[PDB]
Amino acid sequence: TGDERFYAEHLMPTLQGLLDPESAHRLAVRFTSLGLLPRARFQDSDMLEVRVLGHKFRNPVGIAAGFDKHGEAVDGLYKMGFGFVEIGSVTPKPQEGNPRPRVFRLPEDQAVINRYGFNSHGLSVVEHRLRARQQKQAKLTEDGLPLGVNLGKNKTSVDAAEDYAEGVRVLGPLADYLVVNVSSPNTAGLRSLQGKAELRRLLTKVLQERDGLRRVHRPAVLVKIAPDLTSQDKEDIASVVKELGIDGLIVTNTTVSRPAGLQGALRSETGGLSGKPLRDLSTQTIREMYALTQGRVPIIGVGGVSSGQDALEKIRAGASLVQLYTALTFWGPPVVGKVKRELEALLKEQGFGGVTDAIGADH
Ligand SMILES: N#Cc1c(Oc2ccc(F)c(NC(=O)Cc3cccc(C(F)(F)F)c3)c2)ccc2nc(NC(=O)C3CC3)sc12
Ligand SMILES: Cc1cc2nc3c(=O)[nH]c(=O)nc-3n(C[C@H](O)[C@H](O)[C@H](O)COP(=O)(O)O)c2cc1C
Ligand SMILES: O=C(O)c1cc(=O)[nH]c(=O)[nH]1
Repeated sequence: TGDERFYAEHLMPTLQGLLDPESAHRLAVRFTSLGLLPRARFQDSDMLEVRVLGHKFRNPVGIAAGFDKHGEAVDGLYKMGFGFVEIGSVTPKPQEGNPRPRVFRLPEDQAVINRYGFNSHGLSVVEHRLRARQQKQAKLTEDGLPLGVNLGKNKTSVDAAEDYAEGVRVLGPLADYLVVNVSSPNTAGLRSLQGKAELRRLLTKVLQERDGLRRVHRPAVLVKIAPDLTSQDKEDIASVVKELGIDGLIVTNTTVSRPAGLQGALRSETGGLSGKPLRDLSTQTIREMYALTQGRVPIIGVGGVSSGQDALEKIRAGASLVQLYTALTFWGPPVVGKVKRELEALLKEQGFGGVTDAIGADH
């Protein structure tokens, strides 16, 4: 907590204090690619290991899509101590994304509103960049560090499906799992791909392009869903997942809600709210979706995580894996070691074989 406290109290406040929220994120990425980051002196205890989507996850804590959108800072993230990395979302053709401002700090509610709108260097590039490190990722994967690739759609793309397929084509080989981003609040009518008829059509075309690749190339296909769903929405996504045999789910993306009693002086700003106020929704949606999948669909639980307890709660409500992002903004890179550390604790304390032995215990 010594190094953790110092980042939380000083190094980060003075940074996020110094720069606008975006420039801060841009620097964090670049510093991570350059390797200007501290060495996490935490060897993962055999406990935290998890197997799912047919892979070995040394630890269940991973980075969420949106930090390394273009896949520049892959190694840095692993050294940070993440058990698995998820880059993206990536778009077929490269695009500016919405204009700045587009990242806002809510210091007071330990949260963040973002409306990036899928800024991406495009598949054509990110390919070259993953192809370049093709071989080290291989070793990293079979050593227990898998790489996920989050797929998106261009602003002015009429059929998202043709967009994604093109994603599964280009980056599916170099991926150990693909996320179908269907949950971004910051792109035109994207959330309408969570609809039964439009979701089934989408994932059928994605899997058609997927099940059209060399077996060794074949990545796990997952779907990222928003925390803001009707009682109906959830059920239909559950159905269409199982119905199609989708390898797993991510739960959740950012919320367009603004939970009553946000102190953030920027809470009115348009976009997806990450961090603390999302924690509850995310877990309630990870739970509800487990019951609906009958626990038979691997859920990666993301949203609000910044502690060992935070993570556990997701794991216990169906989370086969966990992810965090917004935390970093406030806790710095040391938050990764911190969650893992405080997890081992609240596992042993409640008497659990490892992590697998707590996956959906709340059920
Ligand atoms: N993680 C993180 C993170 C962050 O910290 C980083 C990130 C990568 C690094 F490599 C280091 N390295 C060091 O600290 C070590 C060091 C090296 C050289 C000099 C010094 C010193 F200056 F101390 F001398 C110290 C620190 C900073 C801003 C930031 N913004 C975020 N997200 C958002 O803004 C919103 C989008 C959500 S995450 C984030
Ligand atoms: C600035 C920012 C950019 C993001 N970009 C993406 C993205 O491109 N694709 C995606 O699937 N999720 C994106 N997310 C959502 C995160 O991956 C995650 O689902 C969400 O932030 C909740 O996790 P957290 O509260 O631990 O950050 C982004 C979040 C933030 C704050
Ligand atoms: O690109 C964005 O703005 C974005 C994408 C996504 O999936 N989630 C999010 O919160 N923002």
